[PDB]
Amino acid sequence: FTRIIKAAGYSWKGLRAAWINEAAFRQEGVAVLLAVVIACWLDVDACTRVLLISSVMLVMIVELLNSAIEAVVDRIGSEYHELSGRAKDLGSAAVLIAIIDAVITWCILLWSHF
Amino acid sequence: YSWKGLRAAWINEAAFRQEGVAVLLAVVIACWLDVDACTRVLLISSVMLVMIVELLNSAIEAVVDRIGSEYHELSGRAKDLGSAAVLIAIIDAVITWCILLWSHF
Amino acid sequence: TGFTRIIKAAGYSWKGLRAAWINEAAFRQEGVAVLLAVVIACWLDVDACTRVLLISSVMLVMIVELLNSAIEAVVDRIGSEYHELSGRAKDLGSAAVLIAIIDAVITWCILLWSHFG
Ligand SMILES: CCCCCCCC/C=C\CCCCCCCC(=O)OC[C@H](O)CO
Ligand SMILES: CCCCCCCC/C=C\CCCCCCCC(=O)OC[C@H](O)CO
Ligand SMILES: CCCCCCCC/C=C\CCCCCCCC(=O)OC[C@H](O)CO
Ligand SMILES: CCCCCCCC/C=C\CCCCCCCC(=O)OC[C@H](O)CO
Ligand SMILES: CCCCCCCC/C=C\CCCCCCCC(=O)OC[C@H](O)CO
Ligand SMILES: CCCCCCCC/C=C\CCCCCCCC(=O)OC[C@H](O)CO
Ligand code: NA
Repeated sequence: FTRIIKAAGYSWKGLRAAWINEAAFRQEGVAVLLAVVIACWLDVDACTRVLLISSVMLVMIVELLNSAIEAVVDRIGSEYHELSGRAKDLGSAAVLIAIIDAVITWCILLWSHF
Repeated sequence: YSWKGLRAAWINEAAFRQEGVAVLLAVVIACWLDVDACTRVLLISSVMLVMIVELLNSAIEAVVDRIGSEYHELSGRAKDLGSAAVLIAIIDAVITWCILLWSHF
Repeated sequence: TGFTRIIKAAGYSWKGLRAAWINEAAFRQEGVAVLLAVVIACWLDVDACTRVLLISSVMLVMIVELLNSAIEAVVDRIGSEYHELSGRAKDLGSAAVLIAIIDAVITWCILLWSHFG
């Protein structure tokens, strides 16, 4: 059980860090709470309820990997002094597809539901 | 940041072009089928996930490259692991389509 | 396009999985929890929309942990060149893996508790 607390600390440290620093993460964190509430207050099925919640949760997972990747690029920024931003672009592409995915999910599921 | 990356993947990555095609295909096929929403959503978003992961694998490979590639076993490990992540995504999407359709028939 | 290449990429990927399993212990443990979970998903009498969600939620945990593992491998590569690491990137990666797990836990709960009365 010793490693699990070390890891969860890391995870929490990572999360607390994203929240202070990334404005978009604060927005997505907000989106998860609503997604939860809206999904729970609406009379829908579980398969719908999971997907309304899970699609949005995926946005967060991806903004979190993107933020990790951006953090690496920046460590190199300080030493190389090279501007190539190819990685940060690709990470942002990933986050966009994640968001689109959630939008589609929500449209399709709510459009069915209503 | 966002749009610049996708045009980059399409021009440079063949697999991304292949998955990007699969994404609209999946969408068309998903809408063409008479299924419920949970079904339709899962058909699309599974293929979409493959694309999302492929993009992250692509970012990572790009960072590996920005550092001089030289020779190192932590560079290759990264590209390989990232390469594996895309595979589980593809495997996942493949299973998904099976389960939904074997059922559908 | 060049389709001969698909086996080459598939090599790399397999190399990557073997890599994760040998080196990352957390990959082994979650993989155990995940493989167990997947198997249970196949034996449960649920609908297809339910079954897919049970499997894929858990599979994402694997997919996310694998990207974290790629990420950390890059941090380790920088570690050789530079001296001080913030740990900030590796932390975010650990966060991503957690949110993945929580999602799978939430999925499974919501789907089982709902579906089972
Ligand atoms: C129906 C059942 C619903 C179950 C519930 C679903 C929960 C969603 C999962 C994760 C949320 C992650 C939130 C991330 C918060 C990061 C920490 C943070 O913001 O810290 C504040 C900071 O310390 C100020 O100084
Ligand atoms: C009354 C009609 C029925 C209710 C209809 C919805 C009403 C509230 C809208 C959205 C909730 C949040 C989920 C929206 C899905 C996409 C979320 C997303 O991807 O967010 C990206 C992120 O916030 C970028 O910073
Ligand atoms: C119940 C039903 C069970 C169904 C079981 C299905 C098993 C076979 C699955 C997929 C085929 C193999 C696809 C191999 C693709 C490898 C290419 C790859 O991973 O490319 C990533 C690359 O690194 C670029 O970023
Ligand atoms: C349409 C419904 C499909 C549902 C089932 C599939 C779901 C995954 C989606 C696309 C796989 C795309 C595969 C592209 C080729 C393998 C991946 C790759 O990276 O290949 C590199 C190679 O060099 C390239 O030729
Ligand atoms: C009605 C109540 C139902 C309750 C249902 C609860 C269980 C949910 C199942 C799987 C989630 C986790 C699957 C993905 C793997 C996570 C990895 C993990 O948990 O690792 C622990 C670690 O290995 C320890 O040493
Ligand atoms: C029916 C399914 C069969 C299998 C049953 C398995 C049950 C596991 C459930 C919950 C564990 C949740 C534990 C979450 C611990 C924190 C994870 C974390 O922080 O992971 C980050 C780390 O860096 C990663 O490498
Ligand atoms: Na690649």
